[PDB]
Amino acid sequence: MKDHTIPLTLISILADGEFHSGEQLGEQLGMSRAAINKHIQTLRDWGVDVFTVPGKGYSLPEPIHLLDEKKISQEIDHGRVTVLPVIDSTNQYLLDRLDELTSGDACVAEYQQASPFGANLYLSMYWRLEQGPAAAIGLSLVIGIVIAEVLQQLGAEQVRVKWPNDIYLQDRKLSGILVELTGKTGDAAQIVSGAGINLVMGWISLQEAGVVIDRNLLAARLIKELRLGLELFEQEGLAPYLPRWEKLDNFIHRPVKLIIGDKEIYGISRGIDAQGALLLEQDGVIKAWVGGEISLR
Amino acid sequence: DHTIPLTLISILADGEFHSGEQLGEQLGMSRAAINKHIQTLRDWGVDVFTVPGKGYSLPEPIHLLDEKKISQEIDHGRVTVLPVIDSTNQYLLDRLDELTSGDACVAEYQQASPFGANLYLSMYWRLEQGPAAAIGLSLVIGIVIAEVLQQLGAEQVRVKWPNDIYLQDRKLSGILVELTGKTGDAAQIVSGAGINLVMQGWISLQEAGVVIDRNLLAARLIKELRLGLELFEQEGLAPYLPRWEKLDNFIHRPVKLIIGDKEIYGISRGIDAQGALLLEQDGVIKAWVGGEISLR
Repeated sequence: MKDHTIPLTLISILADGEFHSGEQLGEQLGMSRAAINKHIQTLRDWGVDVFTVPGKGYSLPEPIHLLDEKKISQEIDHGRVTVLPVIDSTNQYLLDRLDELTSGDACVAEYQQASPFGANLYLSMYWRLEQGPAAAIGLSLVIGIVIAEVLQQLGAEQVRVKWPNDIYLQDRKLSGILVELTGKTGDAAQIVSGAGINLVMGWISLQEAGVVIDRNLLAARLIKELRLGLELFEQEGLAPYLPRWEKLDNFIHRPVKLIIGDKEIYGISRGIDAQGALLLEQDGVIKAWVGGEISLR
Repeated sequence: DHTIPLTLISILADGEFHSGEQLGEQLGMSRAAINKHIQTLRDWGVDVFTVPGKGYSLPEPIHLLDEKKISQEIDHGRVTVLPVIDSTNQYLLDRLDELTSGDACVAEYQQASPFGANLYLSMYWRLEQGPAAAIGLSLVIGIVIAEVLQQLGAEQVRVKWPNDIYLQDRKLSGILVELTGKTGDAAQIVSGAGINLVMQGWISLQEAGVVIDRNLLAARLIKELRLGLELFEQEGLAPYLPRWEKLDNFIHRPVKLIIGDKEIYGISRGIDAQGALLLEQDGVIKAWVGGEISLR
C-alpha cells in the first residue's frame, strides 16, 4: 500500500489558491526543493492543475476544499468521545480543555479518583450556547430527563428525576448530575455537564433494580441521546421538556423539604415552571424557588 | 499514565490464572514490578482473586470502556477517509471479514477524472436474510443519495433506473453495487458511488450551479445511507416505491434498453414492487429486471 501523506500535506497547504515559493513549502514539510518539485509533479500527475511561475512559485487557480476525516466525523457525530477508564474527574478533563472543545464532545470513565472500579459510569459533555449564560436555565434538568429516559429505554422503566440535578429510583439516588458553567457578557456560554450512574453495589444501583446494561451500550446511547437533547434545548429552550419533566418528577404532588443556604422550607412540590424553578405549594399559594435542595417528608 | 494496570485487567479477562512470571513475561517487567500493579488494581476496588499456588485471576471477567466498542453503537459503522485510493469499493471488498454493516470509505481521487473533481464513497452492509433481501438495493442507494442532494440545494436531481443519479438529463453520479451470496449465510454488499462535484454526457454539481462542501456532503450521505439501509433491512423495497417515482427521471418517457446484446424500445412506466423496470411497448407492459436505459 503506497503512502500519500507527503503529497497530500503539500496540496493541503496550497489550498489557499495562493502562491507559495519553493523554500516556503520546503520549510513546512522539511525537504529539499527538488523533493518539493517531485511531489508537486505527482500533484500534476494526479490531475491537479498547479501552474509554476519562476519567481513566485506554485499555485492553484481556484482554492479547493479537501476531504478531512475530522471535518466529516464532526458532522456525523456532533462531537468526539475520549474514554479514560480511570480518571480523576470527567468534568475536570473537559474543563481543562475548553479552548479546543466543541459542543457534543464527551468523556467517559468507570472510576473517578477525585466507590470502586466499574461500579459507576462517569460521563461528561461540553456544550457551547451561542446565547449568553441565560440560555442554560434548565440544562441540569435537561440532562436529567435525557439520562432518565435512556435508562427507561434500557429496562430501568421506573427511574425518576429529582429537581434539579438528580436521578432517583425507588426514592433513592441512582445518579447525580453536576453541570458547571462559565459565562461572559457578549461571549458565548461554555457548559460542561456530567453525571455518575450507580451500576453495581440512601443510594441505589442499577443491578439492585434488576436491570443489566453493558457499560459501552449505556455510555454510547447516553452520549447519542444527550447530544440530540441538547440541540433541541439550544434552539427551543426548556419548553419541549416541560411535558417530559412532569412524567419523571419523583416528588411532584408530594411533600418535600427545601434547604436554601441555612434556611428550611416545607410544602408540597407542584413540578416546575417554564424557567425550571421548583413550584412549592404552601397553604394553597404556589410560588417558585430557584435554588436549594429538595427532600421527601 | 495508567496503561499497565489497565492492560493488566485485559489480560485477566480470560478468567484464567496468571502467575507472576507470566505477567512479567507479557509486559516485560519483574513480577515485583507487576506486584505493584495488582496492588493498584486492588486499590481501585478491582476484586483480584489470588490463590497461592496458581496466581492472580478475575473470577468473572470485567468489561472495560472501549472507544471502539462505544463508537460502534453511536454511529453504526466506521469511516476511513483516504483522499487518494485505488477504489473505495475495492478497499471495502478487500476487508469483508472485518467489516460491519455501516462501515464506509471516502475518497476524492480513484487511481484504479482528476483529483478533487469527484467524491468517492462506498459502504458495506450485511443483511441476515440472503441475497433475496437485496431486491432494490441499488434503487435504495439512488433514492437516498438523490434525496440528500435535494436536501442540500440540488433540488432538481433525479434518478435513472437502476443505478444512476441524473441532473438535467445527464449522469451526475454512478452507483456500483457488488454482492456476494450463499444460501443460508448473509449477503455481503459493498455499495459505492462517485459524484461529479466540479468541472455533453456528464454533469457536475458546480456545472448545475449547486455548491456543497464535500466534507458536508459526504457526512450526510453516510448518515442517510446508514439509515436508509436499516429501513431497507427490516422493511424491504416497500417504503421506497413512492420515493422512487418522485425521483424517476425517465418515467413516462421514450427509452432504449440495452441488456446484453439486445435492444428494446418503449416508454418507461416506473418500477414495480420488486424494483424491476416497467417497459411499455405498443401498450404491452413487460417487466425487466436487468439492463441499462437511455433516452431516445
